[PDB]
Amino acid sequence: CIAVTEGRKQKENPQRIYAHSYRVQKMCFNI
Amino acid sequence: DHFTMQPGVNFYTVPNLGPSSSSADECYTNPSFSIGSSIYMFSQEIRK
Amino acid sequence: KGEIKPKVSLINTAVSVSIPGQISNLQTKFLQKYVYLEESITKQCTCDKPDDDTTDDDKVDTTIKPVEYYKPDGCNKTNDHFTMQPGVNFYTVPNLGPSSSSADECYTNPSFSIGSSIYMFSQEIRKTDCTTGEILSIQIVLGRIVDKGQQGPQASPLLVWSVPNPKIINSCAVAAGDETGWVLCSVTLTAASGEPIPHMFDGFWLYKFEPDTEVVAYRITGFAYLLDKVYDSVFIGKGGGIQRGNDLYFQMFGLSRNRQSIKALCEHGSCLGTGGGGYQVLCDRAVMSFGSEESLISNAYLKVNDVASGKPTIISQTFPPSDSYKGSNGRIYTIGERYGIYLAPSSWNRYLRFGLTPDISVRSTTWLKEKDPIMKVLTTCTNTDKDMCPEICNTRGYQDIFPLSEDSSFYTYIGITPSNEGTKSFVAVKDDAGHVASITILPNYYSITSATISCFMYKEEIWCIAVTEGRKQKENPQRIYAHSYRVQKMCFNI
Amino acid sequence: KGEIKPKVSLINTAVSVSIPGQISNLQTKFLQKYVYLEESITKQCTC
Ligand SMILES: *[C@@H]1O[C@H](CO)[C@@H](O)[C@H](O)[C@H]1NC(C)=O
Ligand code: NA
Ligand code: NA
Ligand code: NA
Repeated sequence: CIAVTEGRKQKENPQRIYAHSYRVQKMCFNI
Repeated sequence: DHFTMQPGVNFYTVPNLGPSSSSADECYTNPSFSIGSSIYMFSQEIRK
Repeated sequence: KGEIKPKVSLINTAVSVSIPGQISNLQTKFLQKYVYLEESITKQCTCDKPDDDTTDDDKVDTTIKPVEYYKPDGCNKTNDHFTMQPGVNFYTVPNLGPSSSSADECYTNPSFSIGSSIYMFSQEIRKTDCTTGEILSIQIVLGRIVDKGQQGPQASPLLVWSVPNPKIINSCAVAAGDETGWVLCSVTLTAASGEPIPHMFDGFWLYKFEPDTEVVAYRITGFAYLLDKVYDSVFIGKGGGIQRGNDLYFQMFGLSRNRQSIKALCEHGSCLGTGGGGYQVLCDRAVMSFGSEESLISNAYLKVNDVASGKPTIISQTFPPSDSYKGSNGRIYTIGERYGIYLAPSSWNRYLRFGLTPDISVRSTTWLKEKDPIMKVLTTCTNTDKDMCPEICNTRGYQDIFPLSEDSSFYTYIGITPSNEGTKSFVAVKDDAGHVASITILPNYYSITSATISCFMYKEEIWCIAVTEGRKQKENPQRIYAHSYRVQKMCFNI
Repeated sequence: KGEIKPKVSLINTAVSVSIPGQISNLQTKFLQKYVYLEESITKQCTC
């Protein structure tokens, strides 16, 4: 999955747009 | 059995999705992002 | 302007950075699989990344990372000596910055800095003579260190820029942080005719460079800076500077006016000769400029505050004459959680001047007791190396060191020795016990006059790149060259 | 002639020289490793 966000890296920086990627994993727990 | 899906541990970066600028009086706002079969569309507004 | 240029920049970035990284990753995986196959073959036949998490996830390129000092683990239990020694080879690092074949032009005063994954480079082009020649241009390069198919690391320039109004600039330097480069330049007072008044002070200029963006210029003058002493002229140390947090740190030197008593630092070993207190008088006069006690040449820490806000300000701290010799070019280093300063030799002491401070303060700086790098070129001084006799002389040269340990007990440097024709140069590593491991370098080249070293982590080892200035042949004009070497650890047992 | 031309020259150098050398070095290393693998197979799984 890819996520697009707004934000500022530093407190006094102007707003910008960033993008990051992550993986969703199947799991099978046993209780 | 409990079938579950969980988020992965790393949050990688995707550099250069769209062009940016170093000006300090411009704000990039209101992105619109969509992914198709093989292509992606991205939209942004610059406001002063 | 709208279509061709951004796409050309994208093509340059993709062919110079991305594809080499992809191929290097493929090769690394191939070798790993081969090793695994060999191990399985030997074993069977008869007769996921939490450490990389929050570490390399935010990095665009993972070729290099900041240095991580070697540890004596394993070496310790048997009586043993743990030592670091230089690699045998000194590979070229071609096209670090653009060059020219003009014979009237000299490339001088290089400034080199390495960030997290980017590098910043600066050079001056002066007509005719290197020292007192008109500044034709000042060129800045921002790039990345990448792994091509060659043995050593390589450099890929990403942005080349020319400083506006080069004539009115006294001197300046560069610093590198993650995805960011900074250039601090000092200007002089120009008035009346357009020709600048040499060796004056009129403020600073600060330039910020980021990848695939436009350079940002800030003017620091008037009430935006507060130096602790009245400086007639201000120069920025060619070594460079560093960024910590929202603040930058540089070294400066220049003419400063004072009215107090002067007792210049006088450390030397059994000079004898005349003596009788005349050495103290010579030491006091050396730091003076043109004899008058009013004006001295002073060294100073320089601090730039709130760079992210958009209104940077500058403060400074001046070294007293009792704790220093005459001002010269310097460099600021971050070692571990503490910082260091290297001061080049100008005047009679020609030993190495390195100091360690935890908070970048004048009153909390302690100097190393090591003499290993001794400048023997570009000096008019006549005192012997064994004992440094106070004398009035000028030395113009730059050879810095890179600490390889938290307390700077290990370090690497480059030594240059004058000869009948040109100079002879070697690269050396200095350990705790007092031993030097040396390898001669650049045999073909005629002469080398300076060297600056910066080290990093590359392929699970410490690699260093040295930027020197010199002449390949006797009649060629002076140019600047970059080469790479590795530092390898050893556990010798006696 | 201030920006575009040097970048074009750099791209030409990158595509004509560096990348072919990297790919050739990869192939050379791969062939050497295959030779070593065959030698070790013959030496060890001979039985
Ligand atoms: C300790 O050093 C001595 C010589 O100084 C050497 O002969 C001896 O082998 C060393 N100890 C070991 C077990 O390495
Ligand atoms: Na394999
Ligand atoms: Na193989
Ligand atoms: Na193979």
